[PDB]
Amino acid sequence: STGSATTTPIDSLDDAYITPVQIGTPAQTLNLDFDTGSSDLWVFSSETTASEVDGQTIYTPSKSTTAKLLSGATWSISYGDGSSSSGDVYTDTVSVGGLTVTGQAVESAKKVSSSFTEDSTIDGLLGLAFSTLNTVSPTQQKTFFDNAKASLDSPVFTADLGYHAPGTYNFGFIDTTAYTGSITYTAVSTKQGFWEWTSTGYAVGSGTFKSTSIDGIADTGTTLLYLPATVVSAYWAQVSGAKSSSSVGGYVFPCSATLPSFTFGVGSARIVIPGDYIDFGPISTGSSSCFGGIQSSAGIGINIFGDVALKAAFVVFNGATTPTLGFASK
Ligand SMILES: C[C@@H](C(=O)O)N(C)C(=O)OCc1ccccc1
Ligand code: NA
Repeated sequence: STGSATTTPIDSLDDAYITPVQIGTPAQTLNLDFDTGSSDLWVFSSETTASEVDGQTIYTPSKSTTAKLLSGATWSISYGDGSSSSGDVYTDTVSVGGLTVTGQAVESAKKVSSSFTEDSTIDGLLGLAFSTLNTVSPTQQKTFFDNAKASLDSPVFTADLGYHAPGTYNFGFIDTTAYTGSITYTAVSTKQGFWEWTSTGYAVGSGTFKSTSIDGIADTGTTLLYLPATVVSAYWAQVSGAKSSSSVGGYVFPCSATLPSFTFGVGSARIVIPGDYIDFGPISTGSSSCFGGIQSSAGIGINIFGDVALKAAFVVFNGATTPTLGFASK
């Protein structure tokens, strides 16, 4: 089997991407944030505290003929940005882009933090990291990908995120029309439960490539590119008037600037992030200070190849017995 679903930016900045997901019988379609940096599939629901719901579509298990309470199971998750959610668990039928899993754990939120409530466009998360990170207790649950894997034509999924445009998540096949040149594959460590890999270095604009190992995660659920302070300083030093602000919490720069590209290494290959991808617009409405898309990973404890980096590539998440990542230009 295979599946193929379109993923759409939630706003004009590509702050996140949403993908429609069918849950239950008859189908209830929710727009979920596919997150390769976490391992829970959780939704706004009929159980979510009413004051914490503001415009999201909810899953109502009592209206699904295939929903079953997973008796005694609870979940609670905290993300890198400080946001959180928790609740109880149902099993139900879940379909993505025509690929169906029966018996998927659907984590129903009883509580969500303010950042979720305030984002009316995201109805929940679908985690695509390794199932070792799933938070369900006392019986840990599998991700949608892990439950689908054995049925897929090939044990893979691909992320093809758009810049200010829709893109695609495919399951079970690699669309050879969706990228240019060849795919370069690189080793993955599952020791922390992430799609963790080592980039071979970077370049700023038309500058020389610096060969250096950068260990980080491929995380579709993180907006920006978080790299070591040395690398980030070298990037922003090429933009006149750019500076790290604490008041803002990151590098800002003149909205009048033209940003340089940023290149990262995948083995001997190179992925180029155009400068425009690094512009996250005014810090506040009407400001002439703009927020940068490359930021320091200092204090976060890991480097994160978030959407800024991933959207410049066709990315293959290879869940074979020894997982790997692949990257192609597009
Ligand atoms: C041969 C290798 C390399 O860069 O040395 N290469 C081109 C390559 O794609 O390696 C992919 C891979 C990594 C880990 C386990 C299996 C496969
Ligand atoms: Na922000």
